[PDB]
Formats: sequence, structure tokens, C-alpha cells
Amino acid sequence: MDLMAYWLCITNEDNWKVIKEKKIWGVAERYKNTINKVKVGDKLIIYEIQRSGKDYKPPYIRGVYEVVSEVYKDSSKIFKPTPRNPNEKFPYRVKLKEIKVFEPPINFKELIPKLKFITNKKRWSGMGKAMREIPEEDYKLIVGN
Repeated sequence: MDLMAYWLCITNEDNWKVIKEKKIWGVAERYKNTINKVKVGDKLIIYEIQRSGKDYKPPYIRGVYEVVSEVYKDSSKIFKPTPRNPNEKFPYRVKLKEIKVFEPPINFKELIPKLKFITNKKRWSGMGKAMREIPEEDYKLIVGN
């Protein structure tokens, strides 16, 4: 079989809490093409987006998980949708096994200089993707924190 892959999964504060509790990662129809590339044994790195504004919160790496199921479809509600796409259920999912929850959480901005997948060290922040593959060496840098 193919080698294990490492996936950065982009989520928000509310859904991180759901992922942490239910140990399930899910994406919307628009991104099923990416999650379908996931397989048992792969690792998911949960990225919690920055909170901009006066109540600033840095972008966080909240934890790492092991994928323990093939991608399945389930529309039972578990995640928090947005007001503009209120009927979103993030039906494409995978079961997870907790590997490590970072305490304190990893401030992603502090890792920028050493992350190989981030080639633009100055402008990286600005997405349009729910999942991003990353190299084993970046996974190691993270999970070893």
C-alpha cells in the first residue's frame, strides 16, 4: 500500500471542541475530493484558525490524530455550520484516534520559520482549502512539540 500521508485540517474554535470530543473529522461536499485521498494510518493535524480583532487569538495547532476508518458518509449533525451555509453537515468523515493534544496549544506563527511546506514565510495566512497535505518532516516538527 501507499505510504502514510499527513494532513493539516483547518477548523474553527467551535468545531475543534467537537473534533476533540467526538474524534471525527469531516468536510463539506466541495472538499470531498481531498478527504477521499485519506486512508487508515494517515495522520491529521488540527489547525484552529486565528481570531482577528481586539480579542486576538493566534492560529493554533490543537492536536494530532490517527485516521482509523475509511471515509464514510454521515449527515447526522455534530459540527457547527456557518450562518451563510446553515444546512452544512460536513457529511464526508473519518473516525480518529487521539495521538496528542497540545497543552499549551502550538502557536502556528512560531513554527513558520521551520515549516518546510510554508515557502512564503512573510505572507502565508490567507485557505480556500479545508485540508492541506504536509511532509513527514513538518509533521515530526509539530507532533514533537
